[PDB]
Amino acid sequence: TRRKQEMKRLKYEMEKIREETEEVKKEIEESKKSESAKNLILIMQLLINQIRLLALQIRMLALQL
Amino acid sequence: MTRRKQEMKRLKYEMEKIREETEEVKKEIEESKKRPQSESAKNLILIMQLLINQIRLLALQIRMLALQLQE
Amino acid sequence: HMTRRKQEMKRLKYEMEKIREETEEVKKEIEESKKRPQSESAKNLILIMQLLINQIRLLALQIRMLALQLQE
Amino acid sequence: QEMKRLKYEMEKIREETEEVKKEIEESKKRPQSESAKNLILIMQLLINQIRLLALQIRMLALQLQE
Amino acid sequence: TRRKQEMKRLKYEMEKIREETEEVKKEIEESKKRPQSESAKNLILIMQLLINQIRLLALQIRMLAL
Repeated sequence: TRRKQEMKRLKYEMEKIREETEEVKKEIEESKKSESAKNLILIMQLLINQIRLLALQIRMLALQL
Repeated sequence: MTRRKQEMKRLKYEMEKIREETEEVKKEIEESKKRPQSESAKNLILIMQLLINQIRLLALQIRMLALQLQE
Repeated sequence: HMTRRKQEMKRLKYEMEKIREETEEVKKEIEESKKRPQSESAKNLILIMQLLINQIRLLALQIRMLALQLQE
Repeated sequence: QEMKRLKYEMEKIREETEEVKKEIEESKKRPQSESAKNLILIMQLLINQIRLLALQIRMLALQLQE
Repeated sequence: TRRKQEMKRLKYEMEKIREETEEVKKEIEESKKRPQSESAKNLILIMQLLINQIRLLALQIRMLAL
């Protein structure tokens, strides 16, 4: 019983993180109104993609649960 | 049986402690962003936001495995 | 259950296959940037990017594995 | 065979990251620019990640073992 | 059968990844051979952390395979 309740809450926080990640993307998007800035934003886009995969992973793990 | 669960409980605390330290830094980062910063410091803060978000995902992932090992 | 899990699994792998393609385009932009001449700092940025890309790939592999651990 | 290699390779990683952690603390003992401190934060966040991946590995080991 | 073709891709896929990180590692060592600003030294320490993270993921994959 406790496995399902803990699991449900876990997936919930994840979504909130993803949504918190989208606010950053908006700032990244809006912030794109020089080489350093461009290189940094790419890194930020790379980090965000990584966050995307981390979330998919948790979903894959949940499937097994 | 119990030893297997014990190590799983110890490792869970090592995460929880890490989650704490990370959440505190987030607060300090939030306090840095209100006080306007340099154009470079801004991007560095935004990157820190993402890395923090990854830490938290990774903490969720450790709770996931711990469930699966529970059963 | 069986058909919903599969689809949810399929969309996970599918949506994953898009993120990998996105990272590849950035890899080509950076490698053109890697060719052009840039300061020591910018070069190190490029290097840092290349590491990020490589460790995206390993997360992708991890998902592919989990999928197969689910499929089999 | 695989376990020891995995553990040995991991325990080895714990050392190479400690080599990085020492430099940070030595850095922090030296006077820095504001820009530096932001990087030191990033390296601290990065190390936190490494700490967590390491705990995941033990979790995975815990499972497969039994 | 198909899962076997996937392992073929996955084993190769990795070692291609392991070669590229080595390529970055080669640039870090040659980087360190020249005088470096305080910032770029912190950059290097960062990418060394990233390389470590790559090591850990590969182990997870290996352990997920076992």
